[PDB]
Amino acid sequence: RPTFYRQELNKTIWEVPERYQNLSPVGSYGSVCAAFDTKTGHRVAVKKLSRPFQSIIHAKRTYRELRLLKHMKHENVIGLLDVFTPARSLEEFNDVYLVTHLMGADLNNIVKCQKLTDDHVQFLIYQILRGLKYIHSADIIHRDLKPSNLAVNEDCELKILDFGLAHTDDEMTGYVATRWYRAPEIMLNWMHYNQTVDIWSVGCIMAELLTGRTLFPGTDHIDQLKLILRLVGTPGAELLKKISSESARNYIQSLAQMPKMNFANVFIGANPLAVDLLEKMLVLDSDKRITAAQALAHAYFAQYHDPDDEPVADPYDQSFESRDLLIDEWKSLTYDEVISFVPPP
Ligand SMILES: CCCC(=O)Nc1nnn(CC)n1
Ligand SMILES: [Cl-]
Ligand SMILES: [Cl-]
Ligand SMILES: [Cl-]
Ligand SMILES: [Cl-]
Ligand SMILES: [Cl-]
Ligand SMILES: [Cl-]
Ligand SMILES: [Mg+2]
Repeated sequence: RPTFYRQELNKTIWEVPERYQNLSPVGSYGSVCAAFDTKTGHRVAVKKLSRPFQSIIHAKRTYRELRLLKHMKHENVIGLLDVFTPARSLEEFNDVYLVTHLMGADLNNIVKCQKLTDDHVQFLIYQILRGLKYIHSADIIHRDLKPSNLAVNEDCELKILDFGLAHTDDEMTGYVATRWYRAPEIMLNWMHYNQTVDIWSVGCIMAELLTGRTLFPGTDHIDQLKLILRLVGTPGAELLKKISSESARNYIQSLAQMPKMNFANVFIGANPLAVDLLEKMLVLDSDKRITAAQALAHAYFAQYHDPDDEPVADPYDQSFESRDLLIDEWKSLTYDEVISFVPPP
């Protein structure tokens, strides 16, 4: 066990191992400090979880987040550098700290402040799909892909972060970026969703890098649905059968029918191979969207695709999600995962 030291920063007590130095508050879910990790030489983000065990729902969310971060080992996905508690026993266990690489710019800063060549768009979208092939191979769904959740450095290298741990109703209301990248079947709860919702988000992101503009900036759920159906067309009877709510099906049939638009006249001047890929991502029926593994072999990525360097993930057991436990049982499972952590090479 390392030696810990205590300090009060911005009305918060931080008790951390000696290896972490020069702590400086950055953000505030949890509270975050930047620090220098003397063991590895990296600048890191240290997150102290807020009330991780106050309720059954919060205790299970803490466990879910720690299990997810411990599993992710891929160049294009955020991973876990360390996790610790100052507790010496389960009986005194109360606080959890997570340590990751400190991130700087996100894709928003690049998308709004940079002139992207088509070569930049190829490389950035390739890396998102390479990380998604890995995530999806473990039967994990990200659920919240958007420019603010994508870290990018000066060399145009990209990491996916901030997995959806199950956002609220006020958060998705009105003219807000938290909803502009969501697939229509999850935005309006049309059906049980799956990993195909992430490919819809990649299409919205790719379109925005090509044009510099948000693809579907709706002022509310219904305005956003109208923008989507104007581009991709209103649904046929085949997809209508797959929507469970009769009211939702009735609402769809209240709208005048519209054909899918010509994407070369929407994305004027774009690489014809980029136009072709967008048509294969932005498909209303989620059964028919291209998958991440299939998209990596598309000719748009010919310069970067390497089928011997696009790895899949170890199996991930999520049976805990259907389990009913008490607060102290979720807390004990979390404690076991903290003490069993083994750092990366
Ligand atoms: C913080 C540690 C995250 C991690 O393990 N990243 C990583 N990148 N590629 N691999 C295996 C090839 N593993
Ligand atoms: Cl230490
Ligand atoms: Cl990482
Ligand atoms: Cl503690
Ligand atoms: Cl965003
Ligand atoms: Cl009509
Ligand atoms: Cl597992
Ligand atoms: Mg985020």
